[PDB]
Amino acid sequence: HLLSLTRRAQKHRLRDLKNQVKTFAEKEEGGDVKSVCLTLFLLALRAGNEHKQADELEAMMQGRGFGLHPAVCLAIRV
DNA sequence: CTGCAGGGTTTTTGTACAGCCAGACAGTGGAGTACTACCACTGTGTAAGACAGGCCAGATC
Repeated sequence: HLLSLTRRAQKHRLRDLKNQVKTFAEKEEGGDVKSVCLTLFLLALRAGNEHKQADELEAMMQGRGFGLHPAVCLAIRV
């Protein structure tokens, strides 16, 4: 039941998946694992995501937050 | 049918080579950090009813 096992079982559960992903990256996008695996979530979730899919996906390195400028906080408070 | 027992199945759980990045450690000098205490003072308490005395007005002989 895929809830809490460690790395070295999912390893061979998805060896073929990651080999195919690397093959596709080498064929079409050069082989950048990060850019492929970050975008994999977009369409797989977006078939049926509520709205939080987009938030947690844009929660990437960009943005970012550290928090709002103190002026915006002051405006919220007053 | 039950019970246990060699081994199978596939799957885990971990140790194994071996190279290498990410963040903690020490420190510093002090800053600005961030979190606490101290200080007087607030709000929600919120209306009729019982009893004693004085007196007056209407009924009676």
